[PDB]
Amino acid sequence: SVPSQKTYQGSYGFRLGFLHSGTAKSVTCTYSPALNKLFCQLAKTCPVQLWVDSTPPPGTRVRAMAIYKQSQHMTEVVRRCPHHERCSDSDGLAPPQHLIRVEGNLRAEYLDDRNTFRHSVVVPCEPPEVGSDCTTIHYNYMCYSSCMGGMNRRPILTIITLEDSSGNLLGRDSFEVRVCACPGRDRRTEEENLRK
Ligand SMILES: CCCSc1cc(C(=O)O)c(O)c(I)c1-n1cccc1
Ligand SMILES: [Zn+2]
Repeated sequence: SVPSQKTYQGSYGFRLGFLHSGTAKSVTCTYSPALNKLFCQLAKTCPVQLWVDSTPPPGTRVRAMAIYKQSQHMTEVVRRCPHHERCSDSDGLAPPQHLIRVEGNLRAEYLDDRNTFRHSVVVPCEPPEVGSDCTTIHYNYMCYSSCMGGMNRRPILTIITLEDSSGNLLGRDSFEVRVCACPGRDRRTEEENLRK
């Protein structure tokens, strides 16, 4: 099967937000609204904002999962490549096979789905800190888009779901991801291609 990617704000008005990091050669993570695409370096912090119109109940959680964007690959589980799954870069919580990690949250849970074999990482929802209007999760992507035997140059989407305590769907958003050495240059190139 294939997870849904349909945007769904739901009862709480759930949606993502991204910082405006620019496209300088030194940028490590940058988001293109025109492409709905995040460009990031390997294993670097990717801040993703969560926004709601109203407060969800205690026990609500936020899950992240990657799928291949192209239909002919969408049934294949997105996983780390044969090199990176063996490079012993564990943080003590993420299984070495998982592409997406959450940084700096000891309550993150990593799921290997018993039926679909897909990987995901889920955290409890926490309200914004005093003085802030949104909550930020820091993700890391642990393989390059180009990794042979893994993503192998195939584009991926990240699907972010807001879920109740049973795992039922409350909201959904998504974005394409390219993990690459020079995200600023690649964002500029792809935005230019889109304009042309
Ligand atoms: C379940 C505990 C509360 S979760 C929550 C509350 C508020 C709020 O304003 O009260 C908010 O703005 C956000 I963004 C979140 N939130 C955190 C992750 C996803 C949504
Ligand atoms: Zn890899």
